[PDB]
Amino acid sequence: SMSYDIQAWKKQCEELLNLIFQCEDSEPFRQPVDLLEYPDYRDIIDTPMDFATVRETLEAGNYESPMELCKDVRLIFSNSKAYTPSKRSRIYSMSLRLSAFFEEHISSVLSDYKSALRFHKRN
Ligand SMILES: CC(C)Cc1nc(C#N)c(N)o1
Repeated sequence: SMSYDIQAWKKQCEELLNLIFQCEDSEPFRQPVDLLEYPDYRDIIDTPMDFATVRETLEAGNYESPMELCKDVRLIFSNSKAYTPSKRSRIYSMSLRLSAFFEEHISSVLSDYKSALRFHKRN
């Protein structure tokens, strides 16, 4: 049961998203971009993504693994680099800080999940 629990990642990701929502650096990324108030957003960005959407996808049970959740979170940050590419921008700096924060904390979630998969496959 608890060692190598292949479902433990879900609550760990719920907790990491709570930390992200607390971060002042997440303010621009908490909700979808208003496509009326930024009419050129979709001219640039193919697939919008934001932390409320990630949080709801997880709650609905629509991620099969923490790697699928990580892919959507990384899309938030690649979308930000595409839409706000200037390294002079304070929004660029916020995006980089929050991405480093997410990458640090998701690392062990992924590592542990993959170790658990390997153990159950072996046995
Ligand atoms: C976060 C975007 C949806 C909109 C947006 N406002 C700014 C500013 N200021 C920027 N770099 O990008």
